[PDB]
Amino acid sequence: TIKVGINGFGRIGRIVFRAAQKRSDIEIVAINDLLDADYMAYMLKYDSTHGRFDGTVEVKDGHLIVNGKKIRVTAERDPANLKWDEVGVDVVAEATGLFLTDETARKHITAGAKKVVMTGPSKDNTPMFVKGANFDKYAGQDIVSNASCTTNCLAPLAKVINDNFGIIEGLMTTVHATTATQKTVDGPSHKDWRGGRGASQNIIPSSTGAAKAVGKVLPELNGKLTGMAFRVPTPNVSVVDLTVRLEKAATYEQIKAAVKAAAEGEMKGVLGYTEDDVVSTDFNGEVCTSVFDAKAGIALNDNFVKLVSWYDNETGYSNKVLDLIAHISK
Amino acid sequence: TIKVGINGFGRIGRIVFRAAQKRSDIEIVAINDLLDADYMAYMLKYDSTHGRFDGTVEVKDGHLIVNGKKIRVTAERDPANLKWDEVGVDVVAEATGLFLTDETARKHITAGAKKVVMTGPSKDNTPMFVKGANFDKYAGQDIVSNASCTTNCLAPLAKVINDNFGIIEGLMTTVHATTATQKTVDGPSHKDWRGGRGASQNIIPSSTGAAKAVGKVLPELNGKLTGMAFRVPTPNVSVVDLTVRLEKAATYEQIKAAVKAAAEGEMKGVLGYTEDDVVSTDFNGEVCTSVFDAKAGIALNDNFVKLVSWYDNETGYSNKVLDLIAHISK
Amino acid sequence: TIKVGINGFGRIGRIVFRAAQKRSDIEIVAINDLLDADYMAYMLKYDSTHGRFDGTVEVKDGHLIVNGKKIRVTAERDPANLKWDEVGVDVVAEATGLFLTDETARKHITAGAKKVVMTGPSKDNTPMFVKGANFDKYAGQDIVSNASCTTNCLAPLAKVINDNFGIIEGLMTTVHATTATQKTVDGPSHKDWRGGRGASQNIIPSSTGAAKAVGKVLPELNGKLTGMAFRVPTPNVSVVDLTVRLEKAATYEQIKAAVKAAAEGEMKGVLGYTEDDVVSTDFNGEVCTSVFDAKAGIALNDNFVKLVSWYDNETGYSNKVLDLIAHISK
Amino acid sequence: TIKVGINGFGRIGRIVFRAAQKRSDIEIVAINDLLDADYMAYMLKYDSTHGRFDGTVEVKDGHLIVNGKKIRVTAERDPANLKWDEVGVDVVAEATGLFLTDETARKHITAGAKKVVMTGPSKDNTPMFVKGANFDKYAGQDIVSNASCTTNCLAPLAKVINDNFGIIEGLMTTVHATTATQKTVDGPSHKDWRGGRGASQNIIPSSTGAAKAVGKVLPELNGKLTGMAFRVPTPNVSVVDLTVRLEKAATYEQIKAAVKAAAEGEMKGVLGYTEDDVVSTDFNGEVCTSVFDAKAGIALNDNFVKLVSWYDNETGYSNKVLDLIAHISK
Ligand SMILES: NC(=O)c1ccc[n+]([C@@H]2O[C@H](COP(=O)([O-])OP(=O)(O)OC[C@H]3O[C@@H](n4cnc5c(N)ncnc54)[C@H](O)[C@@H]3O)[C@@H](O)[C@H]2O)c1
Ligand SMILES: NC(=O)c1ccc[n+]([C@@H]2O[C@H](COP(=O)([O-])OP(=O)(O)OC[C@H]3O[C@@H](n4cnc5c(N)ncnc54)[C@H](O)[C@@H]3O)[C@@H](O)[C@H]2O)c1
Ligand SMILES: NC(=O)c1ccc[n+]([C@@H]2O[C@H](COP(=O)([O-])OP(=O)(O)OC[C@H]3O[C@@H](n4cnc5c(N)ncnc54)[C@H](O)[C@@H]3O)[C@@H](O)[C@H]2O)c1
Ligand SMILES: NC(=O)c1ccc[n+]([C@@H]2O[C@H](COP(=O)([O-])OP(=O)(O)OC[C@H]3O[C@@H](n4cnc5c(N)ncnc54)[C@H](O)[C@@H]3O)[C@@H](O)[C@H]2O)c1
Repeated sequence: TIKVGINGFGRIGRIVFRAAQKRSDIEIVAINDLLDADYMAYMLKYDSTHGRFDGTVEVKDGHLIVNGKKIRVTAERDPANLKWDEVGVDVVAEATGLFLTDETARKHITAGAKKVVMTGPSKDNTPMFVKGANFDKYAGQDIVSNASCTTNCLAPLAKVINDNFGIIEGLMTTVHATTATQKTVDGPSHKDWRGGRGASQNIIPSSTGAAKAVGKVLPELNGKLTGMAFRVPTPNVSVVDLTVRLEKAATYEQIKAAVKAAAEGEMKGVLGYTEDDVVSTDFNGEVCTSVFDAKAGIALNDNFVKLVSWYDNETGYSNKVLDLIAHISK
Repeated sequence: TIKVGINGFGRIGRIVFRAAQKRSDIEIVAINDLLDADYMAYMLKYDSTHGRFDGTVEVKDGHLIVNGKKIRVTAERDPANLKWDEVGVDVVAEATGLFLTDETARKHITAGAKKVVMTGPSKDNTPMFVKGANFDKYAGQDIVSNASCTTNCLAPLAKVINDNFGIIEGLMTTVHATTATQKTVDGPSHKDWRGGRGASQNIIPSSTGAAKAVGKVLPELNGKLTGMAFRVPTPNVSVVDLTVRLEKAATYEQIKAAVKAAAEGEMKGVLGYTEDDVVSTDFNGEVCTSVFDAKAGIALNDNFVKLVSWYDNETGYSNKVLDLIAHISK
Repeated sequence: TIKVGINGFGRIGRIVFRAAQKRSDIEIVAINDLLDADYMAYMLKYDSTHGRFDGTVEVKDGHLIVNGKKIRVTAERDPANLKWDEVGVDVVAEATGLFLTDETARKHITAGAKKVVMTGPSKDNTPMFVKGANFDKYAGQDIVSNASCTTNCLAPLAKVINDNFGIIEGLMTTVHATTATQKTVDGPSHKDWRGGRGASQNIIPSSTGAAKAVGKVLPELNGKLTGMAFRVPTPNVSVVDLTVRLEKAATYEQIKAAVKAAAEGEMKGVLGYTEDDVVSTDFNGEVCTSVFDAKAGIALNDNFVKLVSWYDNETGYSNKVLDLIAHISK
Repeated sequence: TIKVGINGFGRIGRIVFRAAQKRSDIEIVAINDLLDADYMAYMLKYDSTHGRFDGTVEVKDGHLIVNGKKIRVTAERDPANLKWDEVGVDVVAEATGLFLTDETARKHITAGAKKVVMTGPSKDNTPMFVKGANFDKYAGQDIVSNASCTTNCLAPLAKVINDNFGIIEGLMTTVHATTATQKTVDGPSHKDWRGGRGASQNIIPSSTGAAKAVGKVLPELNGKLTGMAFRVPTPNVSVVDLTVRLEKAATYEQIKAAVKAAAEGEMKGVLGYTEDDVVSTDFNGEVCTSVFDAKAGIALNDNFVKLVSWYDNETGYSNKVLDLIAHISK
């Protein structure tokens, strides 16, 4: 049993919590956000996207009792005041989206935690890991990042394609679901003007470093990929549209065979494969971080192809956050 | 020319600004928010709901030049530091949604303004006015409130019905468009748990004092009305569903005749009337604050009827804010 | 087990099929629609609203094999040519929405079925039964109707209120989710002009006979209720807003006490009760046909109140279709 | 003036009608569809996407009177029985989407019309013309096609890029608004299974021949482009995402310079250029068929870039249908 403490009970914090209930090796013993225990119990119980929590949630004496287990609840705005050691926290899932550098996240280690896993791309040199891409390179570091949802989708796919055919260069577009940082109606978003426009009314272009980041987890692809994003009016589930130029010519059939083989072997549980007429909602709740859509992709010729891969930006990522926690715990 | 200064360039501040361009008696000479002049120019220029601004917008030396006219731009968080007198501001349209009491709004008068019009229901005893209901009671007060969008819809209708048939009692439901206070995905809303749930995914019940407030503008209806609201996934335009018990029996035809007559006489420009098969988008940009939908209403009997009335929560209200400004300016 | 055959594998037909899987007493043995087995398998497997089918579905020799059981598949456009004889069908869930009269629905009896349950309100005098309102009135009829989803929500609530406090008169509004009947963009809808307007962009007023239909399942309420609907931009789950005038004075606390009592007693499984800050998505998958929202309702006085009740228009109703099938087969 | 007759008063037929009102050279004198004059008047008057018709529309003796001009109204399901002779129709805007071949469309010539413009891509070899790409190639043909909305967006852009830097190969994706073809809720769509899934709930992968179709209006690009689409939850306005490999090295600044030059010169009115932080709604009502988004695009290197261009799939295209009508009538 690895004892985890969650900082930031948001979309990711809550989905990591629900995913943890199905794992015997990991156990959440404390949660911090800036909310009351009864309000947190409410956000755990009901979810517009994923449905009602299956289990019991009761608030007793300012703490949560979920399925019998007692969970310490705090509302400390500063991580240094979390006292993770009081509850015996081994690893902390840093999910606020505010402490993405070694110095801010290190506060949890000062507070008594042993290791920290950021649930977003680090903003400094903190190493990023993506399952299926470079977990094996982990060298015992105490602060680590699980990268972004888009990088978790792109990397495993990019790896299989490169290994078999060699990527000369590629450009990616992610059609992404609306997130907590957007607005309901045209509002202020000083650092992202487009991002402040009404989410339900618009297709909103957005820049993203998720493609370039693949170079950090798969060094051999460094400098060969980049891309952008379009935010669209759906509440969850996104898709990667990767246009790549191949070194070795490969028919679309050969590409499908390579992906399927990896989906069934080395990357089972990370990379998925499908030939069904799927749409985004079909992946709501999906745990695989990259699901190759065989019928959506199209090849101009044997060396220039467009590949499509689905990912539940909330669920797949959250499950891999747990995987990384177990991994770094040996 | 009445010189107006806008505090809070939000949905209401921006729509009041655009409506003012079509009025010769009123002129905006200054705007305050917590944004840069170039960002404000951007929010003025493009609107997801109402389209591009028709006119020229240029940012010169930290100020706006709209259709030739220079408009002072400030970003003072505290109203007491606005120096409205420097630009000769007569009336201020208080549109931040934060200064709804005499003492907070009075800061604008300290800052050099002569009168203040709140664009929301006052939270204290500041008098509320609704065009078609009680503008004639205005007695020279310096701080005034234009009430809420729902009250502006309900009051003129309630008045005509009461005058002709006498309201014994009534309960109102407003199916309302999503607003800036809601969330894109399930998030924190400590003072309104339902209001924090994903806006595009849900029908969200909400309490509202808009019905009871009709009693403040039409004292004779005090204690006879109340209601609630359902927030739905549309970006603009709302509708009042009023269930009333009548003193004098009246056929639905008689009710239509009374409303139409008022729409064409005493309440022209405030109360509208229609017999078309309309839907919400048909009122996007509507200036009348209450548009009676003759075909949507239904009568159980001559003394118990359900009446339906549309209102563009942004445009109708903004236009009446301007009307009140002119009214109080004599 | 009762062998059931489904005619019309649409939204209701499909949800009835899923619900039946969780019942030991009912068993679906044949399905009819105008689609190939492969397409039917795909529609069962994937659902945008309810998620992926919980089980295995294969196609073998033009027939479905769901969870190992063979299910005869057909494409007869005429009920008479269905041969329910062969497959041993006892009751038919008539879900096409085309045969809502004895004349047409009786073709299933001709075709070998013993009884028929229409999944919509009968257009002739075929008796309608609503669980919680009049199942006890069933008198051996071979063709019955399960009324509509809205009536299934309103009846159980209206009975509890009437029985305890006496409903003098009431007017209802249902804020309803979008249905297959609507258009994605402004299109032709000859029968109902408002209904052809873009579903996602509008609040669309609509007529409904659901309130009057209550008078047929609860005669004591005949002529005392009527209402209308507002179709809004959500994919599933609706809510009734009932404004009633009470004979016996009752405080909101007493109304709550009565409803809660019925929910835990005589109407267990039909009428639910909640005091949480729920929103529409919290009922997606809900089995009870009427879930009373304690906190959403509001009373003007002891004899005039607004009551709010939720219902998953697809799931609750479908489970009740199965309940009626069990009932008329006792 | 050119007297035009419209066949198919759908989205395109209606928007072509509105656009024609703003043109002195074209004049609509007759409309045909399978709807009554009253219903047609209602559909013209109210539009969920484009607002209320700017003018007067009356029905008199089963015919429309728009802005004082009489417009013959008909309901012939067969083109041959249209008698365009009587009304003096020169060109027919064939917008039903049913007659996309010479064989079928020629019935209008039989019926008295001089020429025909199909508002969709021809299914046979009827030549296609795209303003900005090959209008200059028109050689007197009496039946021509205006291609599709997507091709109208892609062609002008592809020509400017190819002419200046040489396109070796390209792969495109169009993130497209919802169309009348889609379903509001999971429904039957035999031809395209993904297309029957709930439009509002999903990102739906789709095929498109628009990229290949570029090869027919710009032969030099035949076999060098192909692509796909993603249908998303918005009512109007789409965007092409073009990933191309350049023969001649060009920096993004040089690509911008070339596009801006074409927008202000040879392609004025067809191809637009912008550097603002625009989103989809900013193009609702846009006349240019391809608006280059300078800031959204991204280059990996001097020979591999992603270009982004916006288009109001209804308005731009409709204005171009009028341009082609003017062109083939010179
Ligand atoms: N939403 C996704 O699809 C997704 C996927 C992968 C990674 N992420 C990343 O994970 C992080 C969280 O994103 P989210 O979508 O879950 O956001 P969110 O806004 O839903 O969650 C943020 C939570 O942190 C809480 N919080 C804010 N300040 C806090 C503080 N000082 N101390 C403790 N708690 C605080 C908030 O109250 C909130 O509940 C971000 O880095 C985001 O980029 C998001
Ligand atoms: N949206 C509607 O339909 C509607 C209709 C009628 C009345 N109202 C009311 O009007 C008010 C504004 O609502 P809105 O929807 O326009 O909101 P909004 O959030 O769109 O506008 C608020 C604006 O005020 C600015 N602001 C915040 N703090 C400020 C400060 N201290 N100083 C200056 N500017 C500041 C914000 O940056 C923002 O641009 C509220 O009282 C609201 O209830 C809204
Ligand atoms: N969906 C709801 O919210 C709801 C709730 C309660 C009752 N109902 C009722 O259920 C019935 C169907 O509604 P729905 O929502 O399932 O609609 P739907 O359009 O999804 O289902 C209709 C199905 O019937 C099939 N069909 C059509 N003609 C057929 C024929 N001649 N023979 C066999 N199959 C045929 C169609 O292929 C389609 O799959 C209606 O009476 C409706 O009023 C719907
Ligand atoms: N809407 C877009 O985004 C778009 C863009 C470019 C091209 N188009 C094309 O325009 C054509 C129509 O598309 P739409 O979007 O206008 O669809 P739509 O369904 O809105 O319009 C079709 C219209 O044709 C009418 N109609 C059907 N049969 C008829 C008949 N036999 N005789 C007369 N009228 C008949 C229908 O009543 C309907 O009003 C198609 O070829 C489509 O590909 C559409």
